[PDB]
Amino acid sequence: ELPPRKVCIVGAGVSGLYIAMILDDLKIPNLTYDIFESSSRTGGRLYTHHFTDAKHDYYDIGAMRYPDIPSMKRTFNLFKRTGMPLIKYYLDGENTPQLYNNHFFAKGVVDPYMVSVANGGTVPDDVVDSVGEKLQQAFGYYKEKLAEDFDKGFDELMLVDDMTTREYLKRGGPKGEAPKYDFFAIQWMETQNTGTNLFDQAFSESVIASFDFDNPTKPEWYCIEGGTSLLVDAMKETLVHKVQNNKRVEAISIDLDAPDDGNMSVKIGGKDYSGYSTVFNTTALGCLDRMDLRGLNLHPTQADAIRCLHYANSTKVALKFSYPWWIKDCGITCGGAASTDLPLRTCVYPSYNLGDTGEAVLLASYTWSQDATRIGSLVKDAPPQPEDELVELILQNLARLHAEHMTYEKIKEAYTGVYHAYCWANDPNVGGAFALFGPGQFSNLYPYLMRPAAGGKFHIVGEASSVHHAWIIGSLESAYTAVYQFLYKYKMWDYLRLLLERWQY
Amino acid sequence: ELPPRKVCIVGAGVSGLYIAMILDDLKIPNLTYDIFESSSRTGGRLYTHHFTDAKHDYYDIGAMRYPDIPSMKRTFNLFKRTGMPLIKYYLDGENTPQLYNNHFFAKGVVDPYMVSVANGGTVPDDVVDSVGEKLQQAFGYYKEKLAEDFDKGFDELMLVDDMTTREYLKRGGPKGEAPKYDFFAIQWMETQNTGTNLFDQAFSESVIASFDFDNPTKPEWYCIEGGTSLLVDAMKETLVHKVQNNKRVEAISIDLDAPDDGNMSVKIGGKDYSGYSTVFNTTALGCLDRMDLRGLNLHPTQADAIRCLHYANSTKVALKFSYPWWIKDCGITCGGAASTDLPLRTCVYPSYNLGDTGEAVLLASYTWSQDATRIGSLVKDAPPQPEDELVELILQNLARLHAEHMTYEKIKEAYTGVYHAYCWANDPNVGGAFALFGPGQFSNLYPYLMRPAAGGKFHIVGEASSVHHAWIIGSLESAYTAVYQFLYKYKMWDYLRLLLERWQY
Ligand SMILES: Cc1cc2nc3c(=O)[nH]c(=O)nc-3n(C[C@H](O)[C@H](O)[C@H](O)COP(=O)(O)OP(=O)(O)OC[C@H]3O[C@@H](n4cnc5c(N)ncnc54)[C@H](O)[C@@H]3O)c2cc1C
Ligand SMILES: Cc1cc2nc3c(=O)[nH]c(=O)nc-3n(C[C@H](O)[C@H](O)[C@H](O)COP(=O)(O)OP(=O)(O)OC[C@H]3O[C@@H](n4cnc5c(N)ncnc54)[C@H](O)[C@@H]3O)c2cc1C
Ligand SMILES: N[C@@H](Cc1ccc(O)cc1)C(=O)O
Ligand SMILES: N[C@@H](Cc1ccc(O)cc1)C(=O)O
Repeated sequence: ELPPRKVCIVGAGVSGLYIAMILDDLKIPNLTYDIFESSSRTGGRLYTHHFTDAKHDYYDIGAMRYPDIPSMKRTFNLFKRTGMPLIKYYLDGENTPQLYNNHFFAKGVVDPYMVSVANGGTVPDDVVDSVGEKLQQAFGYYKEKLAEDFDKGFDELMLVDDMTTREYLKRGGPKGEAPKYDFFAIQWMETQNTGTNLFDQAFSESVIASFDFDNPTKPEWYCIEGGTSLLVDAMKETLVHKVQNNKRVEAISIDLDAPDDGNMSVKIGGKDYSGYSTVFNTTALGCLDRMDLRGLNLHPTQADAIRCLHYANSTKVALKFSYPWWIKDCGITCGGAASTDLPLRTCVYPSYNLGDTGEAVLLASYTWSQDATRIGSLVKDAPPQPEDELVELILQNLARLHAEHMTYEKIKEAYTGVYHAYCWANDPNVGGAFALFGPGQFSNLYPYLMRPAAGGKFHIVGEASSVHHAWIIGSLESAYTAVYQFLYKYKMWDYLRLLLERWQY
Repeated sequence: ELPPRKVCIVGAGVSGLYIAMILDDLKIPNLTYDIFESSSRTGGRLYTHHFTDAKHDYYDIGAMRYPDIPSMKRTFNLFKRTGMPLIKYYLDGENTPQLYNNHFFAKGVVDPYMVSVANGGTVPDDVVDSVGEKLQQAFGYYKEKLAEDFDKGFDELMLVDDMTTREYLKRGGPKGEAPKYDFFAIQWMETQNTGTNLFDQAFSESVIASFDFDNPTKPEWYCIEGGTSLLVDAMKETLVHKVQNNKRVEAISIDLDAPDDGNMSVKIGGKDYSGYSTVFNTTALGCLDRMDLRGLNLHPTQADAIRCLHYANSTKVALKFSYPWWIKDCGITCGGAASTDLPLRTCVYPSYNLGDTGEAVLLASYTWSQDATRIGSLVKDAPPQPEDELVELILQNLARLHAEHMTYEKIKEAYTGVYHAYCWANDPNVGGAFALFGPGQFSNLYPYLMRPAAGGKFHIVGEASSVHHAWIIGSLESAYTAVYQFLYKYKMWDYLRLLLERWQY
């Protein structure tokens, strides 16, 4: 018979909720847990904002779209287990405008944006129209290996992880045997592929990004009708021990001089919570770094990983309109996204309100990196109440982006005066949007992040603690692996076998 | 004989005020200007926060310290022109603690922080105690050329501008003939030299940084007693045309069909302001990118520079204490700064309150880059009203850093309950702290940033538009050069000769 044991789950985002879900399913005798969440809200970076309780009157601030690819099977299994209402998500849609250098994209035209050397810009003529082809040449080998087997493909990709994307493109790969691109070529590739400055982060992250968004299998995409927070609701409801909100862990410790299994503790608001046999930390790493972890005696390079692994910013801005003018006036009738070099960068047309003719939400701006920091600087806790600079910027950018069909006056007139925006680097409980590692970090720092700690009783868990950054799948894989390690540590072979039987696939 | 002319100055930080100062001094017949400032406040990144009107009861949120080196002579000339009360600033002081991996630095100790491979960390033994020497070897040749002649030195440095600092250290310079360092060596150098992740930005910025902070001349440093905002006050006072605050420019244009000198205009709150013969934009580039600039017909690569040139974040946190416990109890009696891998990263002991025995301000945290974003996530426009996570974090970090003489209890007891913090990336009027360029940007994008525009009538001015990022000197040089180009364009030879006579040196 198993002795009584308690574990501690720090954070109630999807990782922490998944750990609890797995433990609840295994039903290990005399095992209990505490889940502590710093926010008044549960769900973390699963976060649907509802303007009203009307059917489609929402947008997803965090996770919103899911590609049905093999590496994400665990995510779709969670969806199935919790009865999520899935509907099609249109990554690409009809008639979505693309605007660069104040020109609209045109199929079959040489340099439609007029940015090549031939037209007075500095993008090389042989690059301006062929970003797709040239990035497929840069990323494709690795994408194919990842599709064959993600783990093996990842291990192969790590052999060039010392390079940034820019460095890879500049030098022609590891041996100089690939094409070499000049600064302006690489700049245009970045502009057409990702957020501002992100080619100066890891080549491996750009490859994995391309694998997820431009997967060789050309997958179907899905979203959750009613918002991703429906998943948080579902996971919360099954909990044998409910989330304790407004509980911010500020320290984690192990008492190595104590003989007991339950010799770990955490500190919350100056008070000790003790008796834990294992602690699963599931917070973003910036939050973890703020804790006093001296009581864990972490390897110094593991500590370095917590402080230094790079996070990217992300900002979303959603506006309500009295009618879906992008559908009715612009012929944008089935989702997709408009891309531009204007400040809003990306305008996402919702896939969940396609048949509505009344009030409708538009995800008017979705940005990463420096673009997100810049939009984020206009996003305030208490929005300007009386002129709102962000609203005016978004309306002006939307007018330019949809100029083939709309005017600023008509868009402003359709705008209801209700909007919401969110900058993830401004969230105290995350401090960024997600991990997006710098050069060398996956191959050098990440293995120390994942190093056993406190004699195998402390786990650093979450999307950053995975090879699938910025996806639910990374959070879930990280959680599963940590539960495996926990069961193994305490030699619970019956329940480890059960874990593999029920939860591996 | 000179026709009436009007110019527009966008922004009233130190660049904008300096343009006006020069124009006011040259007294060109029939020339006037408008200065439009978006904020209700004048001064921009010159910004002293006064807790009360008591003598030393302030800290500088922006610029605060000035090295007396030749390349910054124009800054000290501005100080002299305006009667600034300068006092000594102690960059290095006595008894300032350094805390890494929970160990305190001590001179002569081998691997005091226990991070060497020999002691179970991953920092190579031949690097751990010799970061200074190794970075001087990497930067030194260029620092010396910059000392001989900054312009010539810069031009030589541009020949390796394609590399990040990490890339330079990794590959052994451009030919592999310098020492090559592994990931963990470079990581430790970054940790000991700058903010988290900044070695993944331009090598040239790391060099120029080292040149300014560790100049070969071993300079005296100064600060302005009473706060840097005294300079803003003095510059405002002399203005022939006063700053117009709460005037945010949202568009800039030239009418090329009009034959007049004054064929430029700007838009503010939807209203046109016309008749300008030249427009000087002095805002941070993020603010400029948000404007509608179509009316200027900017070269596409100049537009790219505005969007893409990289900015770094910076955050400051200042606490008031009932007595200067760092002076009285820790023997830190003459300024300097404490450095640590704890979240606060750098604690700066003020140089302006050394003889005070009552209330005193401490610049408890000064951070850059990801460190600043993480502290910044706790800095709110409306500070939490009665528990503040940021305050508690700073108090706990201060206790650890000063554990040789203080306890948390004593520091908390000394804390008055009054503090202020500021994260520059969260300021709508800047959107970052300052330019800190990525690899290749100085050598490729920057020349297009500085390209003549609107037929020589539009100027992009400010610290980013200079080779001295993050210093007043960059702003002043940028302003001076733009005024030169303005006088040249309109062939005002008498006044151009006067500019050279009075303002070159
Ligand atoms: C803008 C954005 C868009 C995204 N898009 C998608 C998408 O389309 N599809 C997809 O699959 N994924 C997407 N992702 C990723 C997905 O949202 C995340 O990977 C996942 O939600 C992360 O879950 P987590 O449990 O690892 O971390 P979190 O969600 O961060 O959960 C950690 C929890 O810990 C809490 N916490 C923090 N500090 C403390 C403390 N001291 N004590 C106690 N608790 C604390 C936090 O409040 C939080 O609730 C997106 C993410 C973002 C930010
Ligand atoms: C944290 C920090 C520490 C620093 N430390 C030092 C130091 O120790 N020593 C040193 O010499 N230098 C230092 N610097 C640098 C120095 O502060 C700056 O380089 C200088 O103040 C920038 O002046 P500027 O005129 O170029 O830009 P800004 O100060 O940004 O002025 C531009 C003005 O334009 C306004 N504006 C923005 N948008 C609009 C619009 N649409 N319409 C109208 N107006 C607009 C802004 O509000 C602002 O007032 C520091 C800077 C920071 C942020
Ligand atoms: N997965 C998130 C964002 C993201 C994806 C991949 C990344 O590498 C980084 C961020 C989305 O759906 O937009
Ligand atoms: N000059 C600012 C900060 C700074 C200095 C140099 C840089 O390259 C960047 C930022 C200071 O005194 O702290």
